[PDB]
Amino acid sequence: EEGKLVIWINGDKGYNGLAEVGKKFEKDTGIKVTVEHPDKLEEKFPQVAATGDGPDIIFWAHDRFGGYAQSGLLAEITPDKAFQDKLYPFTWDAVRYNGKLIAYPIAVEALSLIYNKDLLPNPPKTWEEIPALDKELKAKGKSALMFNLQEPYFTWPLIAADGGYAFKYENGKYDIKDVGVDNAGAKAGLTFLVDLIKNKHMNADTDYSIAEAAFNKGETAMTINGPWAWSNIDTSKVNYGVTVLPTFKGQPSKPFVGVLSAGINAASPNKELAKEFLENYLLTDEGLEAVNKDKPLGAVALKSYEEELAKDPRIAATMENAQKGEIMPNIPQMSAFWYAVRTAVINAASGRQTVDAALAAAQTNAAASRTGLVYDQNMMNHCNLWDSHHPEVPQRILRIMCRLEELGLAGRCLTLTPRPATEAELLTCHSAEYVGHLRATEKMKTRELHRESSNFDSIYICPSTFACAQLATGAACRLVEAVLSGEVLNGAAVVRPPGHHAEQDAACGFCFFNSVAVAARHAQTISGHALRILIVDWDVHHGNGTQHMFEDDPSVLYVSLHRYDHGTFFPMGDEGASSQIGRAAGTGFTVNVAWNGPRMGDADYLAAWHRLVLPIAYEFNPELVLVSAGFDAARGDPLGGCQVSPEGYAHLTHLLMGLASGRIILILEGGYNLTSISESMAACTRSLLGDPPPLLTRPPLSGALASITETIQVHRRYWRSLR
Ligand SMILES: OC[C@H]1O[C@H](O[C@H]2[C@H](O)[C@@H](O)[C@@H](O)O[C@@H]2CO)[C@H](O)[C@@H](O)[C@@H]1O
Ligand SMILES: CC(/C=C/C(=O)NO)=C\[C@@H](C)C(=O)c1ccc(N(C)C)cc1
Ligand SMILES: [K+]
Ligand SMILES: [K+]
Ligand SMILES: [Zn+2]
Repeated sequence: EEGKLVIWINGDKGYNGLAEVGKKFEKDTGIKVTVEHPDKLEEKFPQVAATGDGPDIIFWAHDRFGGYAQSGLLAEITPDKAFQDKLYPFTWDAVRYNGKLIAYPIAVEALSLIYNKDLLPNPPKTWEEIPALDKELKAKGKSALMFNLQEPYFTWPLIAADGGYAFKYENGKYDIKDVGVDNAGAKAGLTFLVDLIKNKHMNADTDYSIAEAAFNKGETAMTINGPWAWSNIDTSKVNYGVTVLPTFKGQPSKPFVGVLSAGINAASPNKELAKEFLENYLLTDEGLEAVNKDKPLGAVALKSYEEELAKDPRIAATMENAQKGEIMPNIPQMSAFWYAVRTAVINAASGRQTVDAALAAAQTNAAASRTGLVYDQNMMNHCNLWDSHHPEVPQRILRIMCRLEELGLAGRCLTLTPRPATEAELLTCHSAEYVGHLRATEKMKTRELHRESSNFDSIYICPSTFACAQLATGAACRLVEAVLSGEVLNGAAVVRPPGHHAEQDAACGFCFFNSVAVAARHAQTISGHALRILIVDWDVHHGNGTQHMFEDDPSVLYVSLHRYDHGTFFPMGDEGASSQIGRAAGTGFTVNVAWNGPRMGDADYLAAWHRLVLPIAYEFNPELVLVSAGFDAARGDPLGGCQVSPEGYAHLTHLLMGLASGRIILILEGGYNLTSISESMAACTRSLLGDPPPLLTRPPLSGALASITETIQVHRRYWRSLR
């Protein structure tokens, strides 16, 4: 930490060549330089940098660096004017933010039309030729064009062709409120891309690895990639040329030009050493050549070595595309921009969403991603007719919303309008028999309802009970549709009655329709395949209904922490035991952390999060996160006997946001202390809105730690993150 020097750089670059520079630096001064390449490190770095941890030196394109600087995660760079002249002036401007410098420039990288020179000696200079050109090749069992579709960076040069742009630039300023994502040029651009996939030319499944292996095996005429790719293309038995990007509507393609940059972490005590390595060991003709021999950097920022590299007709072709395109903005809103376009492209190019709809949703979130709120006051109609002392009261959801408005959190959200669940939605998790039974209760009276209520375990029914349960589930499904279509990033569904106890053909524990489960299955239908879903049930009671509903499903990872009391705590079974790991092909996808005894608190739940939940969750890698967010495990709750603070819930929430690219949906379950649940829900909503987690306090209970490790033992043979 003070005697070392660790550096991060993306896996597509030449990290091995950088290690060699770290070896010729370790030998010179004695300091060991370790270079690792984490996945999704542009997301990983701002996580650790905030909480003091992280690498000494960060490597990435300049577009992300302004976000890091706005959070004060980067150290200010102070090079003398002598070294300043050593690079091109336009590269320094890319890493200049709010006056200060915040990174060392390394190389300029722009996309190019790499193409096979054998199967296709003449590269089409227009995008419009490609479908016809694919016809002539698809007969010979060969494709025409394949490139990465899972990242918006690769399809952007086509979107920007006819007039699409991110944020408008005038003078020195970027107008956050001026976005050209849903304008004609951008729409015409993506429309043409989707049509390629519409007509069986390109496949939507195509990613970086698939597309590279296709071109390298000589079964794809053209591809789109950066200088870094060239190295792998050489070893390949493929003769390749690099030229200008094809035109769209007679317009030159405009790729988003990026600059490979190196920043110093603010928490690094090794700053001076950081300055020494980057300036006098990396940014030299010798150092830059070491990396470039591994993977081509492109057009480097260093004047001396650039003159040598500029003889390359490929680098010249890289400069041609870069000049026709535009240099990426460094403003801290780029992260929200790239996520919007990523969602829009994936959605539209699949068939789920349309060009008009997808771009319209992205247009609204280029500046910042929104958080959705969904709630209906009519859900208060469901009430107990013979017992006013029952804890599941209509005041539960009102007190929450009323508190969200007091703190002004509700206004900072994008309030979604709910709707009843369609018959199809409910039939995915509940039988038509049980649904009909429950709808029949609508026209019963208090006497008939009493006998009807005694048919189930811990249930009260009133004439409104069907409309409310139908609304709670339908509301959560609306939230699903919102997140999965780029309307929001994450959201909260303040609803009642609860649902995680509801079985397929039976009501139980104040539940009728399992809203979380229906939402899970619903999410998989609108995507059209078995989407990977994570369900975290941090309610103080075990969600027996949810577990049984996905007991054999390996596409839905269900995690639950709850009072067990040796099978005595409600719902009273052994179904919530730690040894219950699901069955069949879903074995290992049912995780039960079972508490023995009361007073489980913050330190207890945080222990489980770091030792079990997060490792398993990350290995599972969900594409959507649903939370049975009951707050009866909270402090001051009359039923749960636990002491989790609102500050604690905020941390648990904020920690789960690193999953599924931040796609989370908190759906309310239990919680019966009006002040405790409204406070906890507010603290959670704060975390969802990007607000920083508060400070905390109180060692882990021993019996809790016993409980935790007890269930990792049973799961250690099904999860490598537990080994
Ligand atoms: O796809 C969005 C992505 O675009 C850019 O990332 C590039 C990067 O610049 C290249 O060096 C290489 O790693 O390909 C990446 C895309 O796969 C932006 O730099 C990045 O912020 C953004 O997420
Ligand atoms: C069903 C349940 C938990 C539900 C939940 O929160 N699921 O998530 C708790 C039951 C066992 C309970 O303890 C109880 C206590 C008092 C009471 N009245 C004073 C009316 C009614 C019920
Ligand atoms: K639970
Ligand atoms: K499961
Ligand atoms: Zn509960």
